[PDB]
Amino acid sequence: SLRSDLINALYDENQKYDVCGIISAEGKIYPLGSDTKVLSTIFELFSRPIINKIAEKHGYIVEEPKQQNHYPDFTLYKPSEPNKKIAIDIKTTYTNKENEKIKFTLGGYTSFIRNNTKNIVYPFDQYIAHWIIGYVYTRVATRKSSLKTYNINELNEIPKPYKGVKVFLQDKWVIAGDLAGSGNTTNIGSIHAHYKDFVEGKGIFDSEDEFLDYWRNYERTSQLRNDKYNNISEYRNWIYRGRK
Amino acid sequence: SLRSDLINALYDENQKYDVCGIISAEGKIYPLGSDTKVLSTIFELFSRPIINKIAEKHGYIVEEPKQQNHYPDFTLYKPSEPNKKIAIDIKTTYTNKENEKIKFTLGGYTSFIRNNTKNIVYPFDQYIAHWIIGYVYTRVATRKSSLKTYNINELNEIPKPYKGVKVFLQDKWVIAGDLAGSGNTTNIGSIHAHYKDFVEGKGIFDSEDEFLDYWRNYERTSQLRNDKYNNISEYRNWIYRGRK
Repeated sequence: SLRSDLINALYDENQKYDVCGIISAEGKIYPLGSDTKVLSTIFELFSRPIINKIAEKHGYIVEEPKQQNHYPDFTLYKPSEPNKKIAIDIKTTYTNKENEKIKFTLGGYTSFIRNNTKNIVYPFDQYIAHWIIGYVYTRVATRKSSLKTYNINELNEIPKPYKGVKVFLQDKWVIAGDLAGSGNTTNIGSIHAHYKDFVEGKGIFDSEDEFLDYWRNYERTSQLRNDKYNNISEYRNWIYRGRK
Repeated sequence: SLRSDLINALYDENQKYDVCGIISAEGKIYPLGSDTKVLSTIFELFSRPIINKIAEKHGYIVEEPKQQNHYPDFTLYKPSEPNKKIAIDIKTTYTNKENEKIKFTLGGYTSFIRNNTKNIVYPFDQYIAHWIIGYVYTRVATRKSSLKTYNINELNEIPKPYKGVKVFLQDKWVIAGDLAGSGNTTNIGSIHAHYKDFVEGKGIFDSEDEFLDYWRNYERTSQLRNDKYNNISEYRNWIYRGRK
């Protein structure tokens, strides 16, 4: 399937996203420097080509936004069947210590989840799947500035800002959580756990349906949140009480 | 001076470096693609050290947001006068044709500019200057996600995302426009001019104060309409009408 293939695509064998730095035309190697901003972009970069090969393999068409801040990262569809579209959003995170609990941001809960055509590539209803390709890496210190160039012969002498990279493929609704993320609170926070659970799929929600519901009724205001539910628990109650 | 050494160090270093890829510990080199997404992170990488070397040169302390969604990129200050700070943000854009109008985005008008202490590294009232380092690269064909791997002996074969890079250093207010940004839309867009006009500081605001007033009183419109002002003329008019 399109899924399995793509999964094998990022796993085991040969993938090793062991980047060192930026290479110049003269051949000078610039190190990455300490910063998430850089690292996630590189991951997105490694992704593109993988995604475009498993898709084409299965006759799909990959489509990337053009407009700013529009969901999702990659769109995949067969012209003949506009309603069976697929969505893929690349997510990146990092842990301080290797093996700690990771946590992501899954995008907003007040745009295309609430309004079919809001800030998304194609109407929400045309998508059947919403996958998440997550990248996890252990930060290696922060150091500082550079200006130090290296050569091909100093490859192994180059300082990497990260360690043990992991990736996974999962359904958006499966690893999503009940709390809005920090910074925005306009955006869905993921489950908070060990990488393994992502891959295992151990979630909070019962189905993609429960996911959407919780998220559509989530009161955007603190106290108002006290009104309905503040989490999967008070969400269940509210349910039992009459959706009021 | 600071401003001078700075732009001079930008001219010499941000001309020569013609980067073509990302190199790994295996010696593999993945192309870059002309995406503003990857080129801009690259431009910031390059900028870091030169900004530091020059500040240190003049006795300034350099600070970066510990938070990611914060302004500005770099905070410069002289301990001798801790209340006069300088803000430097790095901006990047591309051009499809040499000598053609370009444009940039300059951050949002809704946080610090409006409330002095939101999303900003230090209270807005402490900065005596907000500079903008602008980078313009000359865009080239977007073939395929040719993430084909190349080796060190094939650098000259590696397709570059771009051929050309100009840079300039200017005052924020001086290159600011009266409309919002592309997709972000909640962002201040710059004037829509020619590179030279950037360098020359040929904008539309009469002064820095006219610039804050315009941006502070700007109304959020899902669609223009506005019974206030949508541009410079309208705004100028509005002032003469009592700022109703």
